[PDB]
Amino acid sequence: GSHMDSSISKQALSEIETRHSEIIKLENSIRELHDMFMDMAMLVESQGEMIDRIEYNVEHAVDYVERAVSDTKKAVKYQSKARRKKIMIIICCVILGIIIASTIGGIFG
Repeated sequence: GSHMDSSISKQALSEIETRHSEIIKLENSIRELHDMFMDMAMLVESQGEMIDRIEYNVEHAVDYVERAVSDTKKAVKYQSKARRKKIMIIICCVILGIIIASTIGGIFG
């Protein structure tokens, strides 16, 4: 609810405005990924040797995290499958706390 006005409460106001940006994102994503396709082709072939190291970087996280998620969660789960989704749930959730620092970092804002 807001009804006209709502200056400061723009966030919640513009929030729904994501329904109009959805299309924009898809469209711009086609013209973007399309071109970039050739760009990423550069580091993929030549600098691929370096960019690769980005992959193996995963095994690292899962290495420590595995022992972290087991402690943080206090230890209470079933199957090691979690370690899979946890990457998107926990390791990602941690970022949320950092993202805020971004807007305030001066980079975005």
